[PDB]
Amino acid sequence: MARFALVLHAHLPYVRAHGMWPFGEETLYEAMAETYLPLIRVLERLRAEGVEAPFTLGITPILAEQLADARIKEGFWAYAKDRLERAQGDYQRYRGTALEASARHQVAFWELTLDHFQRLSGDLVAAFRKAEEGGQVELITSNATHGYSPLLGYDEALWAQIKTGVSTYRRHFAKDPTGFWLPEMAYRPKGPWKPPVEGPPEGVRPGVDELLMRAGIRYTFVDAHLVQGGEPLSPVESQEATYHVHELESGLRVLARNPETTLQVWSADYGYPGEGLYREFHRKDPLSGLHHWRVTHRKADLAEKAPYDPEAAFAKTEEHARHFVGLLERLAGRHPEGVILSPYDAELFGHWWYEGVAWLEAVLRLLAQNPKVRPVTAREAVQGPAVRTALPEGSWGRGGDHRVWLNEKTLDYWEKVYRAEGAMREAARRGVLPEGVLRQAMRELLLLEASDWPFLMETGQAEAYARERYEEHARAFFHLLKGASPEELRALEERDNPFPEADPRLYLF
Repeated sequence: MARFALVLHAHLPYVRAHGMWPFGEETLYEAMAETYLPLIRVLERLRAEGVEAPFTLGITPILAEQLADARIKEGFWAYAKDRLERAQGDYQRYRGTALEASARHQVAFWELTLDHFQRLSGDLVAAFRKAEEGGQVELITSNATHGYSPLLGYDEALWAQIKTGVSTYRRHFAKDPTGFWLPEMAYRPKGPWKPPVEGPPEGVRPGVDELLMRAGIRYTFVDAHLVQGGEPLSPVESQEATYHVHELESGLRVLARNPETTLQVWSADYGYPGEGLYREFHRKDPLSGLHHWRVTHRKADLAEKAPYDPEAAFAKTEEHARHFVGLLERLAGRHPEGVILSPYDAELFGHWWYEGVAWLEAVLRLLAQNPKVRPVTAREAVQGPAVRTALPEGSWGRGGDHRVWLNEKTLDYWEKVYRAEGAMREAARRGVLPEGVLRQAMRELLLLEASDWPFLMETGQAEAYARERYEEHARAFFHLLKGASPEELRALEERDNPFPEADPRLYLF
């Protein structure tokens, strides 16, 4: 019986109080409305209808901290209300036109969004907790602020990232996490280590999995090429190694990403999202900002996008659900006792691929009654026979290594990260600065360590923004240690408020 472990990793860097658009609080509001709330509704249905098709969901600590924030909750409420009004306005403008059906859908969507958000008391974290409680999903944690594990300069800093993540998970769910999502699936085994830039001490460092083990984590995930060598997914076939559960020397277990299921969904040439009926991500209404057009054709110009047909688009998800399950059955036939790990960035479903969440639900419903492929949580997925394996260093990023986050444009970044991590450690040992100052400084360090900054600069999704973002957290960090006034500290505490119980002791041992 082949095991299918669907793993969704929900994440977004800290945008609370740092602007709204392009990349700001609105980015978080969109995800809540298009990905998280719809996902919660799927979970509620499956529980209500007794459908047994569990999967795994990761919510990075920094994301959960924002979702549970009063300002974000109120901000989302205003966002949704405003969107509903924009939808109602579009329905009157487009009534009787080719965009009517799409306009009606928008109204219905936002009405449901406001009503659902209101019925959950605007607390998404609580709903996910409820779903896990029902057994419909397993929740896993990650690095506090999604720091790039392999490159953090100090073991105590990586420890702080990991431990703060476990603590946040406990705080929000009143349970301990056994599963852990490695940001960018970036891994580094035990062994000699030399800093990429000046700062950190060069010497033997424990493997990332060793710290995870010490933190109570029992399993994580890595990209396919870490267990089967060869080319990364930057055609990459799935060797038998990728279908086995792997146990490291530390005792930690790892599953490897299945290439086929990843490409079948993400591919720009044949991924499901490219289907012509699906809603076009890149075309927004000049006046309302809403999406009323469909992909139509992958090559098609924006001006050539045809009107969006909501009904036809969502109906199409059933077809792709069957197709996907067909692929799972072939993979299963090839490895009847293997484990198929299909890990994705959660925002892919709902935000990038609008109909993607309905697709997920369709897939789970089909898998609940599938004799060849059994949907399981990560914990169940890692049980049974395992291959003793040693993992080389790498990630699931372009090139299968660290080039995306470590490069020409990000040298200054890691430079400041290393300096800051060392200072944090020292400040923690000295213990002379006020408790509050140490906690906020720690917060600034964590925010600075977000891999999202170097990522957004290399990709070009928001280079100037990301650059200013890390420079400011760095600036705030050293200013706090060098000496800031009580009111300057409070302004930073209010602006950057994640981790109310951040523990500076973590930088010691």
